[PDB]
Amino acid sequence: DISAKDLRNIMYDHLPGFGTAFHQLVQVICKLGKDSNSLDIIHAEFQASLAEGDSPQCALIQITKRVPIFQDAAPPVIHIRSRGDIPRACQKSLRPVPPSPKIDRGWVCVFQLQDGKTLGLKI
Ligand SMILES: O=C(O)c1cccc(N2C(=O)C(O)=C(C(=O)c3ccc(Cl)s3)[C@@H]2c2cc(Cl)c3c(c2)OCO3)c1
Repeated sequence: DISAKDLRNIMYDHLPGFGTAFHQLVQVICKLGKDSNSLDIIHAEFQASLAEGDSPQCALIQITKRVPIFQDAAPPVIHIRSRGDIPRACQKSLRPVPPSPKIDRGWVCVFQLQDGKTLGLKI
């Protein structure tokens, strides 16, 4: 069966740039997908969206809206040392964390920094 790493690579193969907010959204989709044994339906939705003519970016957002593990779900917390550990291409997408961030509203993840700071990654 397809693994989280396989699916990450497949999705990466469709994205422009490196270390962008969409690359992180791929990471989150694969990790949450792995943890809920849903990598197959996620891959199926991804390919179906591309097949309909959607951009790969739109296909990733549609996964957050169509695959039920993401619906009304909070973004995962990812512990990191400092803001510098986040890829350069994501930096301008980092925001203060709103009261009830939701993945299907574009809040990809929340970075929990060592010194207590928290930053949400927004699309
Ligand atoms: O361990 C796994 O099975 C697995 C599956 C998919 C993705 C990942 N993740 C990584 O290996 C990894 O480095 C991940 C990552 O996105 C980042 C780490 C540091 C910065 Cl900055 S971003 C990623 C991962 C994604 C999510 Cl949603 C996580 C996570 C790691 O830990 C808790 O929530 C792990």
